[PDB]
Amino acid sequence: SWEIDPKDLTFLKELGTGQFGVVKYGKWRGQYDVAIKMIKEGSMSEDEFIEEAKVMMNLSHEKLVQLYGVCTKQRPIFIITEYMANGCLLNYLREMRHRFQTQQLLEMCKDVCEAMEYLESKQFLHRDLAARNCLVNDQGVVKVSDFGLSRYVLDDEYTSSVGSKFPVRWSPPEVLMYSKFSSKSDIWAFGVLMWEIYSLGKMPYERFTNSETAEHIAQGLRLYRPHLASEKVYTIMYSCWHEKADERPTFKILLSNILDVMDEES
Ligand SMILES: Cc1c(NC(=O)c2cc3c(s2)CCCC3)cccc1-c1cn(C)c(=O)c(Nc2ccc([C@@H]3C(=O)N(C)CCN3C)cc2)n1
Repeated sequence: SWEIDPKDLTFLKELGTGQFGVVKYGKWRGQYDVAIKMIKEGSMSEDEFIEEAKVMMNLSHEKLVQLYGVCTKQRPIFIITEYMANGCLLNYLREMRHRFQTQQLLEMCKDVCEAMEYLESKQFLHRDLAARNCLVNDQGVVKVSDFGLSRYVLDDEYTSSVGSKFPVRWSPPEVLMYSKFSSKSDIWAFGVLMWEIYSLGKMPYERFTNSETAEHIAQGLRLYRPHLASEKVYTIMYSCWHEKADERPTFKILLSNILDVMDEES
């Protein structure tokens, strides 16, 4: 059930490169748009991923990027997914021509929060939630991408907490200090993602290094209010950054808060 025949794929366009190498746009059976991860040799724990892919095929939500299947008979292996025409959310936010209204920004947060609440309901962590790992479709709907795949990355610079590619600026103190990953580390990251959205893709803690960020957030320093965020919106993102993990909200609570602010500020 999980296995796509790669001969059914027509490759049409380069979409760029990620942690596992090249990603392409194409058609499945000459008709249906797909994206194809071509998994670079040595980049992935492949056997483990493949066993997990069986489970990930059951995860389905309108705001999650849909896994269609995998090609695992030949190397490089392929991950086939839903295609998102407007690319990654970070680059989308950075294009100032969009001149987003604040209601549109809050809708982007809601899109992500819905996906994350779904994943929360299935006891499934993202582990690398950030604007760079969200995608945007042709209707401007934001969807969460590459949830769970951090587990199969073989690159020590990505995996190590002091590595060059580790998401230090999206991580809570307990992740950076003790590697305590939980629903609440995703909550922290989501707060940072809200900040990214309202900051139109600025780097979190843009004047600090990763090392300086780690020490500052351990001392209780936080990100502060983006110009485009109302006090009510800022309260929601800030609530994700409680020092004590158990005092952070759930995604269900965040979703209710976002919906309330939509009713109050629209
Ligand atoms: C998800 C993705 C990545 N990222 C990854 O593969 C990984 C991230 C992580 C991994 S692997 C493991 C650990 C966790 C983090 C890289 C390149 C393209 C796409 C990608 C995928 N899909 C499913 C798309 O629909 C898509 N769309 C897209 C991309 C670019 C453009 C377009 C373009 O063609 N170029 C060349 C530049 C930007 N632009 C907007 C348009 C659509 N991109």
